[PDB]
Amino acid sequence: PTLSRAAMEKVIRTYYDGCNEADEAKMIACFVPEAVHYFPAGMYGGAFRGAAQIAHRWRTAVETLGSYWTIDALVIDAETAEAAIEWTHFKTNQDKVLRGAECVEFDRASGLIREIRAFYASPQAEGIARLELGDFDYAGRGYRVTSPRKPA
Amino acid sequence: GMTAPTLSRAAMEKVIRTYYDGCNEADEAKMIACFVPEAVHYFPAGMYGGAFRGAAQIAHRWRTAVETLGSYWTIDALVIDAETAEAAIEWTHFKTNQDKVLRGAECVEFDRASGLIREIRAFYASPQAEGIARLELGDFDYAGRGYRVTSPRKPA
Ligand SMILES: [Cl-]
Ligand SMILES: [Cl-]
Ligand SMILES: [Cl-]
Ligand SMILES: [Cl-]
Repeated sequence: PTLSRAAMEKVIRTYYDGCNEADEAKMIACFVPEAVHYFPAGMYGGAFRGAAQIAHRWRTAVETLGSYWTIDALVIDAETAEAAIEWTHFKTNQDKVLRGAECVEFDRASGLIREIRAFYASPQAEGIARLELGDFDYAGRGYRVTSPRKPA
Repeated sequence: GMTAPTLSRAAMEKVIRTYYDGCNEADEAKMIACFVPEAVHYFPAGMYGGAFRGAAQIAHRWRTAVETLGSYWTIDALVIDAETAEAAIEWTHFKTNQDKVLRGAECVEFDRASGLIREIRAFYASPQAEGIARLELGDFDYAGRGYRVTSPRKPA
């Protein structure tokens, strides 16, 4: 089914408002129940599995870190039911700032978020052979895992 | 007055794919043709000494990467927004000759007046660097571009 750019924008903005408000019910309503949030490998212990887990993690972040998130850019593709968000995570209580971007997939039937894959404005970690999302099934999802180029 | 051109989704996709082709082909001319001359590529602070200023510089530096690292890039997801004339790309940078893989995502802005890329802002699937107060893009004028600089929870 069709999902408009405006409908996706509304879900995304409601979600980030829910984050900033530490309002779990509000956040949960923006996702299909089994939604998964992925992050760079070596973060949060791995993926957040389920809308309730995602919401609890963000509530905890606000309470512990004083987290506040801004939507700095929002790219929405109504043809593919996907979006990308450039964001800032202000860890207020620590006087720290983390910026990044994330890809968002919607479930067309419900018009809700089914997956988020986040990336950071953080330099490549030294000595790590594979810098990719933690717990993400790259091979099963059809991503290349080995370079197409013949090694020198 | 003026009317901002609406670029088609196909047009934006064509430029992006030509760009990535040019990257893999180490073809500076092909890459340069995908950008306005003054285009800037941003990266996480600490990477590549800062931003790449100008199409010719982006092209030269990726040509160097192919030659020295065996770099090969793939487009893993492509999100195109004809309302804003912007795109986002989930990508993989295979540093072939080092047997290393770096994945990430980037925001791409188009110049509507030419149909070419004016800016790329790239982010990585790399963990947060320890003890760095601000993890943000190198050389990017957050303040001047209207981005928040300090937490909205702090009175302003
Ligand atoms: Cl493969
Ligand atoms: Cl179109
Ligand atoms: Cl500010
Ligand atoms: Cl701050």
